[PDB]
Amino acid sequence: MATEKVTKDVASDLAGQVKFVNLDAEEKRDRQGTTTRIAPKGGLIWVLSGEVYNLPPGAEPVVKNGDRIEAGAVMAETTVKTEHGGVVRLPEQQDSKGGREVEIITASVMLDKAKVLKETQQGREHYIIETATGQRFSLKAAPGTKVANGQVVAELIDDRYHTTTGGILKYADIEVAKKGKAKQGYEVLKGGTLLWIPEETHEVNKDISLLMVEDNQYVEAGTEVVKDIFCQNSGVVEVIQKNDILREIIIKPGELHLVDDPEAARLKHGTLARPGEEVLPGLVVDTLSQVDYLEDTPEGPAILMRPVQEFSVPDEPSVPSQDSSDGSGQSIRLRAVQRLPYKHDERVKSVDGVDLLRTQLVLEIGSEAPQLAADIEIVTDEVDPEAQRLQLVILESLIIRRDIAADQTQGSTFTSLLVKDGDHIGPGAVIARTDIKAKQAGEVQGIVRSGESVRRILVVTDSDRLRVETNGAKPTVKVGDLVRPGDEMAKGVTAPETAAVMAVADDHVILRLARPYLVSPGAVLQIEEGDLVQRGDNLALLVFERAKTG
Repeated sequence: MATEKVTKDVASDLAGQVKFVNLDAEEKRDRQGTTTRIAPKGGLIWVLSGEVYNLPPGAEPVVKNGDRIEAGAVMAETTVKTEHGGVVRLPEQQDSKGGREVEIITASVMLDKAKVLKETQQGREHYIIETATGQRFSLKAAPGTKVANGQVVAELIDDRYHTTTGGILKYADIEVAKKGKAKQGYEVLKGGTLLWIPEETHEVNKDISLLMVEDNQYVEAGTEVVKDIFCQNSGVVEVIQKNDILREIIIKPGELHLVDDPEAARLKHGTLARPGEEVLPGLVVDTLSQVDYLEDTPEGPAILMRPVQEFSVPDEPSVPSQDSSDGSGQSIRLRAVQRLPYKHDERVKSVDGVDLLRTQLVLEIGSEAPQLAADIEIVTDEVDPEAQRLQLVILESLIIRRDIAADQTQGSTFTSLLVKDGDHIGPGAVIARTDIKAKQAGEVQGIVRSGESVRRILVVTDSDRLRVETNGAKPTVKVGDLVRPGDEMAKGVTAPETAAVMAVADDHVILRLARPYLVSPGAVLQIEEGDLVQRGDNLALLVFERAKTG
């Protein structure tokens, strides 16, 4: 063949309601084409003029068909509800692209009896939480920051577990959770004592010729073991070299007791000699010490008594008093945990001091919280006294768009807030109601008669109605008729414009303005009988066969 399939669509030139008059509407189903609204014979689509209002998706109409409404009346209202009801907080006038924000604290915990201060000292300002016990915690989250579940909030400022240099760490009755060190070490589960044997380890790579000390030579703090390396502590210098170059030098504090045949001693190089024990005949141990067999030291073979210091570790750390307002499936807590960053027999190579027990407050949420949550932490003022307190809150932020001025397709809007800044709200409660104002006064027509699908409302105004005066005649037109220009509706009176007469009396006839649209056969209807359309809305699309050059 030699033709081409074309489509021209028929858009309405006015807002109104769609009426089929003598228009067969067919629903055609094909094997793959499926459903298609067609006008098999073609016809007329009438648009009864009216001001059509698109409603927001939550709108519930407050007007029924036939009501007469003044201009600016509320045609429908929408409601904003709260999922997971809690205590409402109303934020500032943050014109975030116009919308107002409302937050709902669904759960909260606050450290009562603990005061937050801002220690301008220590370089730059830091938040410090002081408890009634006197403990000071450095706050590790600046105000207004979101905090995930399990995150460390504050860290105890604690010099009881700070060492002088590196060394060797062993446990005694302490049971830790074998967690990956991804969380800064191992959590303490059962308490006990932790034993620390100092040794100052220096990583070096210069050749052995750059040594100013002999192996296992006891040295004082001020001396320089290497020309560029000064030691920080007094002790025995252990020199590790494997390739004619120094690998590391270790300074081992202790008490040197001279011996012949150190291996012959009774307590072995398995160390850990309790006070009062005889490592060697005539040698008794004063304080808890570790045996260190040394041969080829200056002054001959010896055994070094490494002094081990102990740190007592409680099963649970001291927990600050906290008041929890938990609700709605969410349980919030600040759990106090003790973390050991070092393993139970690890050699901690260091020159300067080391901290080996970190006490931390850890966020604990998610008893039944879906997808966990995030705690926004704030520094608020306590109700009774004049101090500052720390609080962590899970909130639900809802946004109310401000309002809209009237446009062609929608009326003006007026939002109204039903809740105050300190109210205890329940689940599903209404916090805001939005009114959709009318543009012009008129009579409401054609609400979607189904429920929750009320998307458009038509209102006929004095720009869609016309009263035509029949003076002496009786009108020759009936209430159902569609008049065209020039048509005799009554004796000596003709229709001024296309419309449908809505009321017929003896003195007057009232007609609703309408526009017809011709539809060629086989056109695809884009609209259903009774649908409310705006200007430019597609009513149908006509399918043409056109000459195609080629």
